[PDB]
Amino acid sequence: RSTLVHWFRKGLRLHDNPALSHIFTAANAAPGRYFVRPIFILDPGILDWMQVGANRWRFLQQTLEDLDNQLRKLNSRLFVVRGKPAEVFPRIFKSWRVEMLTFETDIEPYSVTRDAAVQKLAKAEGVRVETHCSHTIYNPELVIAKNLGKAPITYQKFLGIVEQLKVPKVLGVPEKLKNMPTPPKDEVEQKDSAAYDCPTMKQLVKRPEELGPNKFPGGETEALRRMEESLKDEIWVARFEKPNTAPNSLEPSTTVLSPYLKFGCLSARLFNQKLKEIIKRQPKHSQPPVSLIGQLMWREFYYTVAAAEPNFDRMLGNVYCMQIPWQEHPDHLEAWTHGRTGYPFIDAIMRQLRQEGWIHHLARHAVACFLTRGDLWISWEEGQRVFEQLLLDQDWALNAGNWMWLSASAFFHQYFRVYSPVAFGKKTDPQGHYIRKYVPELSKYPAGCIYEPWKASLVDQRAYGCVLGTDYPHRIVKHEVVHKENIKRMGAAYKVNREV
Ligand SMILES: Cc1cc2nc3c(=O)[nH]c(=O)nc-3n(C[C@H](O)[C@H](O)[C@H](O)COP(=O)(O)OP(=O)(O)OC[C@H]3O[C@@H](n4cnc5c(N)ncnc54)[C@H](O)[C@@H]3O)c2cc1C
Repeated sequence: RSTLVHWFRKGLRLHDNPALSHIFTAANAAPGRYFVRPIFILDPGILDWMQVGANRWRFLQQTLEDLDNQLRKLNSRLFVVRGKPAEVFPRIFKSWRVEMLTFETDIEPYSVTRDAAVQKLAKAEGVRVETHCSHTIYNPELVIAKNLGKAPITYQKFLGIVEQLKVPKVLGVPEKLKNMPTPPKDEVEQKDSAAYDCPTMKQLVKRPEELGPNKFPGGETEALRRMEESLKDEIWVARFEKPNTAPNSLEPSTTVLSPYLKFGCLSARLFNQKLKEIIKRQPKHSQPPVSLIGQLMWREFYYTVAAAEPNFDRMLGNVYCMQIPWQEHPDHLEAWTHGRTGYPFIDAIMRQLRQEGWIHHLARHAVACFLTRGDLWISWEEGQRVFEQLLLDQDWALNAGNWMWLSASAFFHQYFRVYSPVAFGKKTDPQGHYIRKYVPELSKYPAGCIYEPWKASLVDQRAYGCVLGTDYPHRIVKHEVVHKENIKRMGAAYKVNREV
């Protein structure tokens, strides 16, 4: 008896999962010949390549538990294998007599490298590998082909390409496994009946004092519930315009499906299909780029440009990226990283990010503009790394692509438009309720100076119980001065890049 293996990496779902569906149908169309091992590998190698903060570890822990729970409802289970894929797969290919291995493809360079190796090993041991592109709606390889070998570098050109592509068929959940025995323990399972059980919170979260509020629980079950809740107001869905959603409402103004889409707890193909059904029903609706479908297409757009560029997450060697002489300023980077810049709006966003792991798109604009071209003139690569640590929805392509946009390094070139860290929040939160929540030491400042506490006299600062320089920091830079200087620096950088 030989085993069929589905390998979860992203695609942490049962629904719309061709790679997992195929394994299950095969076992049921040939009962008694096959064992089924759906596995997730806790790969120590990823940690040399990315930073993972406490909140995202908890999201993953919750996700694996949910996935295990869901697979048990199909008379299977999740097997979580600790170890490096390069060492894990030779062992299990033999110990399990693996006939077929399936998985969902991914475009990240670490994935491409790791997957090539596993495919060279699988080819040697005569294991059939079947892969499916279901993390994105469109296959970036096909978008690039249709555009004659280059990724489209504007959203509009990208949309014109993908309109002519076939939308994939969205699958349901696999059928339960008919009359399948629990596979026989292997070398590892026999010395430890739990060697493959889902990690506990304690095993994955080494810094539990860094966990914030548990607001967006991991897993497909929660993803589908949140999707269904977001889709209940069909008018809100149909008429959604991303630029008009508030970054500093106390409740999120957008769907917060991004963590679920990042891990593939939610199929983007399913979400796209559900959105299209509502749009069909609601004749007055928005269009890309600002519509909700438009948002999924931004994800597709960045996945496509990123697929063509292994250096997408760095300035050097990145075909898209303007070479800009960013400066090193460790103290300013640290103040930004910890929300101690002395601009309350910026600090509120960075504290929400650290505590909760999600901030709105335009809140990400504000802080990324401040770090890079707007104020501190620090490389977007530094911002990317902090976001990588703190965001539940950390996504190699999306983080890099939007950082390049916000820093005017690629895709966006109107660097003379600079967010103000004082004025920008006021449009949608003139009372500063968001600042009061995340910078509570300012909570007694009136609306007239809560965005600009340095405009309060010392007497009033003492009265409000928050003296600048003691209880809340002084501004680390004066926006009105530095952002004018940075516009000149950017223009110089654009000139140099144009001459090369
Ligand atoms: C500096 C910076 C870094 C970012 N890093 C990430 C990241 O690491 N991971 C991430 O998922 N998004 C990232 N984004 C994009 C965007 O801000 C988030 O996708 C969005 O805030 C998710 O919130 P939401 O799910 O409520 O989005 P909604 O507005 O409800 O959109 C639905 C989905 O569309 C996609 N989407 C929406 N906006 C964008 C966008 N601008 N680019 C790409 N896809 C988009 C996401 O999958 C999102 O879940 C970043 C943006 C900026 C400016």
